[PDB]
Amino acid sequence: MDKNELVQKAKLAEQAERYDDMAACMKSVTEQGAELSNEERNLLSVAYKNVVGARRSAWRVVSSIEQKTEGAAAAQQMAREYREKIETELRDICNDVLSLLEKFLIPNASQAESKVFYLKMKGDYYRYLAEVAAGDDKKGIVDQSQQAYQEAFEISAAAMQPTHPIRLGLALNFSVFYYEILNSPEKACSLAKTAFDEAIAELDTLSEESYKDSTLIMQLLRDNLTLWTGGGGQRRCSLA
Amino acid sequence: MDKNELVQKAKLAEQAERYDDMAACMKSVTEQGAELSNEERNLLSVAYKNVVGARRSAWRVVSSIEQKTEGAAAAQQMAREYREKIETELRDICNDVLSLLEKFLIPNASQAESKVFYLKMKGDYYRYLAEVAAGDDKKGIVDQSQQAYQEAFEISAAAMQPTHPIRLGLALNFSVFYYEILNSPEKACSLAKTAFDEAIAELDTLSEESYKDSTLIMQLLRDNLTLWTGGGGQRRCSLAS
Repeated sequence: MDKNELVQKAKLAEQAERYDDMAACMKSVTEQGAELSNEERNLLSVAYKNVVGARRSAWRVVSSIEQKTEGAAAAQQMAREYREKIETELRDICNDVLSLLEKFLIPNASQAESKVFYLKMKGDYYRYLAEVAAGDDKKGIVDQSQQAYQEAFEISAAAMQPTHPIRLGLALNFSVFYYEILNSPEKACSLAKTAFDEAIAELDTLSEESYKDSTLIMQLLRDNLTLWTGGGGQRRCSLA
Repeated sequence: MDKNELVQKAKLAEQAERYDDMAACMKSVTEQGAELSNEERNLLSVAYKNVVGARRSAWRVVSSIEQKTEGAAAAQQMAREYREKIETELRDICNDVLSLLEKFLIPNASQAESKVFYLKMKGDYYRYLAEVAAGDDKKGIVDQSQQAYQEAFEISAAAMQPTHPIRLGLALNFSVFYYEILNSPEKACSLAKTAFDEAIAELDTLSEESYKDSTLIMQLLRDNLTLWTGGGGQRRCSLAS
């Protein structure tokens, strides 16, 4: 009922790996209308990442079974209808988060850091709707994702150092969006490479608080770059 | 809706890792009242293992937090009430399985193999109720677990070879019951060691079909035995240590 009780209940849930409970608690906290702390916004984000993630995983498994069925009309319709059921759940979860973002989180965000966090998150949840959208719907959904990420990118680039984990994490997810939603390998690689290179150039700007997150996201950016540029498998390096 | 459809739905759910769906489908199959195939009984078992397992995990985490807060009345009540909520879910899942076992699976089992499987499973689900039972009902719950395992043990010892994976898996779980529920490490070790040694003495009774299952369960029995009798040695063994 009280904000701190709901937060303590959310952290309990998180320990128990009961992400529905964790999400329901943090949704209630968000709905009380006060600006979330860093800790609370992280709890919300982790909870819904897990809730939506379970459906995304399931969706890819069942979608793949649907396709790798030629010849069984009955088997294929069953896979199809289960995919559609999972898709409905996925859409409902995304719409819950996107509505929290629109009504509470984005309007109340008093700092550039938190505005970027939430705009990134809006980009993410429209990207998840984009992963399962067809047809005319899809282009509208894709455009919402891109505009959210783009606004995040611009605020971030003006307010935040290149090693800031939120700026780096935005670059990672926006690059993935270019690669797999807009089907642009070269734009995805330019975005990820630029973010990696700018951060490498200023590792003294790291603090103790965020260096682990920043360097971890940097590694993920470079991994994607390797995957997308067909790199790797060269002869091992000794010092050249 | 048809049995084969429900089974195909269960396998889909399994692939999606949607164990509630998988369990719902296999519960419906069980309720049609015909004897389950080996495949169907495995699907049922895997589904409910996952459904109950999520609560078991959660229950141990939250129960531990409840104890490791001897100070904080507010924190205590919240952990306690959350433990209780998880416990209620756990009990309802156990009661669902135990009812299917009592009403359909045990009575219809026409082979010793399947009778042992289900009596073991009844042993297991009463054991999971025993893990969370406090006070006056606990002794009754513990005794139901033990009688189920014991009847399984006797049928198994009469009808199945010592290398049969179901006989081995029963010995594994019944030894755990002795160790953890009856706090009887000596009996738990004796049961596990006997089952291991009896299988070693009749390795010709392995079939090509399930030797991989048998030898893996043998390894698990000996791992428990090592854990319970105070860990691995220092000092690597060469031949004739």
